Amino acid sequence: NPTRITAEPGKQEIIITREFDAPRELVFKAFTDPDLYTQWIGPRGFTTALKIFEPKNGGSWQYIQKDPEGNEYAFHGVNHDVTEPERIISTFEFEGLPEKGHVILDTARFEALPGDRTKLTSHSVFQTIEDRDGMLQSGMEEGINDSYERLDELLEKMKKLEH
Amino acid sequence: NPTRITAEPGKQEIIITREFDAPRELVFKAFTDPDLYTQWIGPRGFTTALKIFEPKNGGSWQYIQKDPEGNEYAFHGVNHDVTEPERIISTFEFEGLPEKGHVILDTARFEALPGDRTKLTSHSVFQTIEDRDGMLQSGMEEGINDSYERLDELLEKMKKLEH
Repeated sequence: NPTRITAEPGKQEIIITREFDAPRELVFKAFTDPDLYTQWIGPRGFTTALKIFEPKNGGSWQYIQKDPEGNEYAFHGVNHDVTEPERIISTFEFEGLPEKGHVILDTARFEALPGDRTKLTSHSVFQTIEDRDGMLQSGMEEGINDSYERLDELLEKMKKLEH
Repeated sequence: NPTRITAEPGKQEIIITREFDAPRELVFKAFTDPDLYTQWIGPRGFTTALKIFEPKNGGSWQYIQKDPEGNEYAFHGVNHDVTEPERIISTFEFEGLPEKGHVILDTARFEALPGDRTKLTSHSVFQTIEDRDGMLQSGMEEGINDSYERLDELLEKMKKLEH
Protein backbone atom coordinates (compact mmCIF):
# COMPACT_ATOMS: atom_id res chain seq x y z
CA ASN A 1 0.00 0.00 0.00
CA PRO A 2 1.46 3.37 -1.11
CA THR A 3 1.81 6.34 1.24
CA ARG A 4 0.70 9.44 -0.67
CA ILE A 5 1.90 12.74 0.75
CA THR A 6 0.65 16.13 -0.41
CA ALA A 7 2.75 19.13 0.61
CA GLU A 8 2.04 21.91 -1.90
CA PRO A 9 4.67 24.68 -1.91
CA GLY A 10 3.35 27.86 -0.33
CA LYS A 11 0.90 26.06 1.95
CA GLN A 12 1.15 25.60 5.71
CA GLU A 13 -0.30 22.09 5.71
CA ILE A 14 0.46 18.50 4.79
CA ILE A 15 -1.99 15.77 3.85
CA ILE A 16 -1.10 12.09 3.96
CA THR A 17 -3.26 9.23 2.77
CA ARG A 18 -2.56 5.56 3.34
CA GLU A 19 -4.61 2.36 3.22
CA PHE A 20 -4.33 -0.68 5.48
CA ASP A 21 -5.40 -4.27 4.99
CA ALA A 22 -7.45 -4.39 8.17
CA PRO A 23 -10.75 -3.00 9.50
CA ARG A 24 -10.53 0.56 10.82
CA GLU A 25 -11.58 -0.82 14.21
CA LEU A 26 -8.20 -2.55 14.41
CA VAL A 27 -6.26 0.36 12.97
CA PHE A 28 -7.95 2.79 15.38
CA LYS A 29 -7.02 0.47 18.23
CA ALA A 30 -3.35 0.58 17.15
CA PHE A 31 -3.66 4.36 17.66
CA THR A 32 -5.38 4.31 21.06
CA ASP A 33 -3.94 1.26 22.84
CA PRO A 34 -0.76 2.28 24.76
CA ASP A 35 0.81 -1.16 24.39
CA LEU A 36 0.30 -1.13 20.63
CA TYR A 37 1.11 2.51 19.83
CA THR A 38 4.75 2.24 20.90
CA GLN A 39 5.30 -0.74 18.61
CA TRP A 40 4.84 1.11 15.33
CA ILE A 41 5.21 4.80 16.03
CA GLY A 42 8.39 6.62 15.08
CA PRO A 43 11.02 5.87 12.40
CA ARG A 44 12.83 2.55 12.09
CA GLY A 45 15.53 1.96 14.69
CA PHE A 46 13.76 4.22 17.18
CA THR A 47 12.44 3.32 20.61
CA THR A 48 9.38 5.01 22.15
CA ALA A 49 8.51 5.22 25.85
CA LEU A 50 5.24 6.86 27.03
CA LYS A 51 5.03 9.39 29.91
CA ILE A 52 1.31 10.24 29.65
CA PHE A 53 -1.20 8.70 27.22
CA GLU A 54 -4.90 9.56 27.43
CA PRO A 55 -6.71 8.56 24.22
CA LYS A 56 -9.89 10.53 24.96
CA ASN A 57 -11.37 13.99 24.44
CA GLY A 58 -9.38 16.40 26.57
CA GLY A 59 -6.68 13.84 27.25
CA SER A 60 -2.97 14.69 27.16
CA TRP A 61 -0.19 12.59 25.71
CA GLN A 62 3.58 12.71 25.91
CA TYR A 63 6.34 10.36 24.83
CA ILE A 64 10.11 10.20 24.38
CA GLN A 65 11.85 8.41 21.52
CA LYS A 66 15.45 7.18 21.44
CA ASP A 67 17.51 6.75 18.28
CA PRO A 68 19.70 3.64 17.82
CA GLU A 69 22.46 5.49 19.65
CA GLY A 70 21.04 7.25 22.70
CA ASN A 71 19.71 10.60 21.47
CA GLU A 72 16.29 11.51 22.86
CA TYR A 73 13.36 13.25 21.17
CA ALA A 74 10.46 14.40 23.38
CA PHE A 75 6.97 15.23 22.07
CA HIS A 76 3.63 16.12 23.65
CA GLY A 77 0.12 17.29 22.82
CA VAL A 78 -3.52 17.20 23.86
CA ASN A 79 -6.36 15.33 22.22
CA HIS A 80 -9.20 17.59 21.12
CA ASP A 81 -11.26 14.66 19.97
CA VAL A 82 -11.02 10.90 19.95
CA THR A 83 -14.11 9.31 18.41
CA GLU A 84 -13.84 5.59 17.67
CA PRO A 85 -13.39 4.61 14.95
CA GLU A 86 -13.92 7.88 13.09
CA ARG A 87 -11.13 10.28 13.92
CA ILE A 88 -8.55 11.69 16.26
CA ILE A 89 -7.76 15.38 16.54
CA SER A 90 -4.91 16.64 18.68
CA THR A 91 -2.07 19.10 19.05
CA PHE A 92 1.57 18.07 18.53
CA GLU A 93 4.76 19.69 19.74
CA PHE A 94 8.39 18.61 19.37
CA GLU A 95 10.17 19.77 22.52
CA GLY A 96 13.54 19.67 20.78
CA LEU A 97 13.04 22.94 18.91
CA PRO A 98 14.98 25.99 20.09
CA GLU A 99 11.93 28.27 20.16
CA LYS A 100 8.70 27.39 21.95
CA GLY A 101 5.21 27.97 20.57
CA HIS A 102 5.50 25.96 17.36
CA VAL A 103 2.49 23.71 17.65
CA ILE A 104 0.78 21.64 14.97
CA LEU A 105 -2.85 20.52 14.74
CA ASP A 106 -3.24 16.94 13.54
CA THR A 107 -6.45 15.39 12.26
CA ALA A 108 -6.50 11.66 11.57
CA ARG A 109 -9.50 10.31 9.72
CA PHE A 110 -10.31 6.61 9.50
CA GLU A 111 -12.66 5.41 6.77
CA ALA A 112 -13.85 1.87 6.11
CA LEU A 113 -13.19 0.46 2.63
CA PRO A 114 -14.66 -2.47 0.69
CA GLY A 115 -13.25 -5.76 1.92
CA ASP A 116 -12.99 -4.71 5.57
CA ARG A 117 -10.06 -2.43 4.76
CA THR A 118 -9.11 1.05 5.96
CA LYS A 119 -8.09 4.38 4.48
CA LEU A 120 -6.25 6.73 6.85
CA THR A 121 -6.07 10.45 6.01
CA SER A 122 -3.70 12.45 8.26
CA HIS A 123 -3.93 16.21 8.14
CA SER A 124 -1.09 18.28 9.59
CA VAL A 125 -1.66 22.02 9.83
CA PHE A 126 1.40 24.08 10.80
CA GLN A 127 1.83 27.52 12.35
CA THR A 128 3.60 28.83 9.27
CA ILE A 129 4.74 27.62 5.89
CA GLU A 130 8.36 27.51 7.09
CA ASP A 131 7.35 25.27 10.01
CA ARG A 132 5.68 23.00 7.46
CA ASP A 133 8.82 23.08 5.31
CA GLY A 134 11.13 22.43 8.24
CA MET A 135 9.13 19.31 9.12
CA LEU A 136 9.57 17.84 5.63
CA GLN A 137 13.28 18.65 5.71
CA SER A 138 13.53 16.48 8.83
CA GLY A 139 13.01 13.41 6.66
CA MET A 140 9.45 13.20 7.94
CA GLU A 141 8.22 11.64 4.70
CA GLU A 142 10.67 8.83 5.35
CA GLY A 143 9.80 8.29 9.00
CA ILE A 144 6.08 8.28 8.26
CA ASN A 145 6.65 5.54 5.67
CA ASP A 146 8.56 3.45 8.20
CA SER A 147 5.93 3.75 10.92
CA TYR A 148 3.13 2.81 8.52
CA GLU A 149 5.18 -0.21 7.47
CA ARG A 150 5.68 -1.10 11.15
CA LEU A 151 1.90 -0.72 11.50
CA ASP A 152 1.28 -3.09 8.59
CA GLU A 153 3.28 -5.76 10.44
CA LEU A 154 1.51 -5.10 13.73
CA LEU A 155 -1.92 -5.20 12.08
CA GLU A 156 -1.11 -8.66 10.72
CA LYS A 157 -0.31 -9.89 14.22
CA MET A 158 -3.53 -8.38 15.50
CA LYS A 159 -5.52 -10.03 12.68
CA LYS A 160 -3.83 -13.40 13.35
CA LEU A 161 -4.74 -13.08 17.01
CA GLU A 162 -8.28 -12.22 15.95
CA HIS A 163 -9.46 -15.52 14.49
CA ASN B 1 -6.54 51.17 19.42
CA PRO B 2 -7.16 49.63 15.96
CA THR B 3 -7.84 45.93 15.44
CA ARG B 4 -5.84 44.83 12.39
CA ILE B 5 -7.01 41.61 10.76
CA THR B 6 -5.06 39.76 8.08
CA ALA B 7 -7.00 37.14 6.10
CA GLU B 8 -5.22 36.73 2.76
CA PRO B 9 -7.37 35.03 0.09
CA GLY B 10 -6.22 31.49 -0.59
CA LYS B 11 -4.80 30.97 2.90
CA GLN B 12 -6.23 28.80 5.67
CA GLU B 13 -5.29 31.18 8.47
CA ILE B 14 -6.16 34.51 10.05
CA ILE B 15 -3.89 36.84 11.99
CA ILE B 16 -5.22 39.55 14.27
CA THR B 17 -3.17 42.18 16.05
CA ARG B 18 -4.44 44.55 18.70
CA GLU B 19 -2.87 46.72 21.38
CA PHE B 20 -4.18 47.44 24.87
CA ASP B 21 -3.46 50.25 27.29
CA ALA B 22 -2.50 47.94 30.13
CA PRO B 23 0.39 45.64 31.10
CA ARG B 24 0.22 42.18 29.52
CA GLU B 25 0.02 40.78 33.05
CA LEU B 26 -3.44 42.31 33.32
CA VAL B 27 -4.49 41.40 29.80
CA PHE B 28 -3.32 37.80 30.30
CA LYS B 29 -5.34 37.68 33.51
CA ALA B 30 -8.48 38.77 31.61
CA PHE B 31 -7.87 35.64 29.50
CA THR B 32 -7.29 33.18 32.34
CA ASP B 33 -9.56 34.37 35.15
CA PRO B 34 -13.03 32.73 34.81
CA ASP B 35 -14.81 35.67 36.40
CA LEU B 36 -13.18 38.11 34.00
CA TYR B 37 -13.27 36.11 30.77
CA THR B 38 -17.06 36.02 30.57
CA GLN B 39 -17.26 39.82 30.87
CA TRP B 40 -15.61 40.61 27.55
CA ILE B 41 -15.73 37.49 25.41
CA GLY B 42 -18.22 37.20 22.59
CA PRO B 43 -19.98 39.86 20.49
CA ARG B 44 -22.01 42.71 21.97
CA GLY B 45 -25.42 41.72 23.31
CA PHE B 46 -24.22 38.19 24.00
CA THR B 47 -24.12 36.37 27.32
CA THR B 48 -21.49 33.73 28.14
CA ALA B 49 -21.75 30.97 30.76
CA LEU B 50 -18.82 28.58 31.44
CA LYS B 51 -19.18 24.78 31.73
CA ILE B 52 -15.49 23.88 32.11
CA PHE B 53 -12.57 26.33 32.27
CA GLU B 54 -9.02 25.12 32.95
CA PRO B 55 -6.46 27.80 32.01
CA LYS B 56 -3.46 25.47 32.14
CA ASN B 57 -1.46 23.12 29.91
CA GLY B 58 -3.69 20.18 29.11
CA GLY B 59 -6.77 21.91 30.48
CA SER B 60 -10.14 21.78 28.73
CA TRP B 61 -12.59 24.64 28.33
CA GLN B 62 -16.20 24.87 27.24
CA TYR B 63 -18.77 27.66 27.25
CA ILE B 64 -22.22 28.53 25.93
CA GLN B 65 -23.22 31.97 24.68
CA LYS B 66 -26.75 33.35 24.37
CA ASP B 67 -27.79 36.05 21.90
CA PRO B 68 -30.10 38.90 23.02
CA GLU B 69 -33.04 36.65 22.18
CA GLY B 70 -32.40 33.14 23.48
CA ASN B 71 -30.37 31.37 20.80
CA GLU B 72 -27.44 29.35 22.15
CA TYR B 73 -23.95 28.87 20.72
CA ALA B 74 -21.74 26.19 22.31
CA PHE B 75 -17.94 26.04 21.93
CA HIS B 76 -15.15 23.92 23.41
CA GLY B 77 -11.44 23.20 23.12
CA VAL B 78 -8.32 22.11 24.97
CA ASN B 79 -5.37 24.24 25.99
CA HIS B 80 -2.08 23.00 24.58
CA ASP B 81 -0.14 25.65 26.40
CA VAL B 82 -0.82 28.43 28.86
CA THR B 83 2.37 30.26 29.81
CA GLU B 84 1.89 33.50 31.74
CA PRO B 85 2.17 36.10 30.44
CA GLU B 86 3.63 34.91 27.14
CA ARG B 87 1.04 32.94 25.24
CA ILE B 88 -1.94 30.65 25.08
CA ILE B 89 -2.32 27.87 22.55
CA SER B 90 -5.51 25.84 22.28
CA THR B 91 -8.01 24.15 20.01
CA PHE B 92 -11.41 25.70 19.26
CA GLU B 93 -14.60 24.08 18.01
CA PHE B 94 -18.06 25.56 17.39
CA GLU B 95 -20.55 22.81 18.21
CA GLY B 96 -23.23 24.47 16.08
CA LEU B 97 -21.79 23.29 12.77
CA PRO B 98 -23.61 20.51 10.92
CA GLU B 99 -20.47 18.43 10.35
CA LYS B 100 -18.06 17.48 13.13
CA GLY B 101 -14.27 17.55 12.85
CA HIS B 102 -13.82 21.22 11.97
CA VAL B 103 -11.33 22.30 14.59
CA ILE B 104 -9.16 25.40 14.69
CA LEU B 105 -5.80 25.94 16.38
CA ASP B 106 -5.50 29.30 18.10
CA THR B 107 -2.26 30.90 19.25
CA ALA B 108 -2.47 34.07 21.32
CA ARG B 109 0.77 35.93 21.90
CA PHE B 110 1.15 38.69 24.48
CA GLU B 111 4.05 41.12 24.16
CA ALA B 112 4.94 44.00 26.46
CA LEU B 113 5.20 47.45 24.87
CA PRO B 114 6.82 50.72 25.98
CA GLY B 115 4.71 52.45 28.60
CA ASP B 116 3.49 49.26 30.27
CA ARG B 117 1.24 48.51 27.31
CA THR B 118 0.41 45.27 25.49
CA LYS B 119 0.29 43.97 21.94
CA LEU B 120 -1.87 40.88 21.39
CA THR B 121 -1.35 38.76 18.27
CA SER B 122 -4.02 36.08 17.72
CA HIS B 123 -3.30 33.39 15.17
CA SER B 124 -6.18 31.24 13.90
CA VAL B 125 -5.25 28.29 11.71
CA PHE B 126 -8.19 26.51 10.05
CA GLN B 127 -8.65 23.01 8.65
CA THR B 128 -9.24 24.35 5.15
CA ILE B 129 -9.44 27.65 3.34
CA GLU B 130 -13.24 27.36 3.14
CA ASP B 131 -13.43 26.89 6.91
CA ARG B 132 -11.36 30.07 7.23
CA ASP B 133 -13.67 31.84 4.78
CA GLY B 134 -16.82 30.62 6.50
CA MET B 135 -15.57 32.06 9.80
CA LEU B 136 -15.11 35.54 8.30
CA GLN B 137 -18.54 35.34 6.68
CA SER B 138 -19.99 34.85 10.17
CA GLY B 139 -19.22 38.48 10.94
CA MET B 140 -16.26 37.35 13.02
CA GLU B 141 -14.30 40.52 12.26
CA GLU B 142 -17.17 42.43 13.85
CA GLY B 143 -17.51 40.25 16.94
CA ILE B 144 -13.77 40.30 17.58
CA ASN B 145 -13.87 44.11 17.50
CA ASP B 146 -16.68 44.16 20.03
CA SER B 147 -14.99 41.79 22.45
CA TYR B 148 -11.73 43.75 22.32
CA GLU B 149 -13.72 46.91 23.03
CA ARG B 150 -15.40 45.16 25.96
CA LEU B 151 -11.90 44.17 27.09
CA ASP B 152 -10.72 47.78 26.91
CA GLU B 153 -13.49 48.73 29.35
CA LEU B 154 -12.73 45.81 31.66
CA LEU B 155 -9.00 46.58 31.65
CA GLU B 156 -9.78 50.12 32.82
CA LYS B 157 -11.75 48.75 35.77
CA MET B 158 -8.90 46.39 36.59
CA LYS B 159 -6.36 49.25 36.39
CA LYS B 160 -8.58 51.46 38.60
CA LEU B 161 -8.79 48.65 41.13
CA GLU B 162 -5.02 48.31 40.90
CA HIS B 163 -3.86 51.55 42.51
